[PDB]
Amino acid sequence: SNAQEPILTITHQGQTVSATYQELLARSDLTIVTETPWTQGNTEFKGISAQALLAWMGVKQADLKVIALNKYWAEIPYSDIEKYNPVFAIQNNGKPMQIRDRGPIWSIYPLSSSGELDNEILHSRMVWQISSIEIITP
Ligand SMILES: Nc1nc2ncc([C@H](O)[C@H](O)CO)nc2c(=O)[nH]1
Repeated sequence: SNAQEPILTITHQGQTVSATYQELLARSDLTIVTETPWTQGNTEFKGISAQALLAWMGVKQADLKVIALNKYWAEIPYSDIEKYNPVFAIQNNGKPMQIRDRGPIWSIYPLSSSGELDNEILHSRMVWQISSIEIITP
């Protein structure tokens, strides 16, 4: 693959848009440094924040339905977007993520800085190998 191949589809109001790594990196507004239940120590995760992705799509309040390559899925509620602003990470310590290393996109919450490292609800919303995001409006 390469930085210009599509890796994500976003659906909003019955319309689908595709995005490449190159595109997502150009819109990457947030780095989260955090521990996770599946990694050692602190990791730096850079990508497009949930708030930034909604702004791009022309929405302020919405939930996100996130689906992974392996079919796992989880909905990120607006309340989490407001309170935690999780990042759709495309880099792990500054480099792209191979599918075999939870890539190409992984939703990451600021567990360390929010004191939520043991919060299983937030863990369940940290979806690796993301392939699609659907914006769910009220
Ligand atoms: N793609 C993908 N992402 C995941 N993210 C988090 C967790 C955690 O185990 C959750 O706590 C499970 O609900 N599981 C998964 C998973 O299986 N698949």
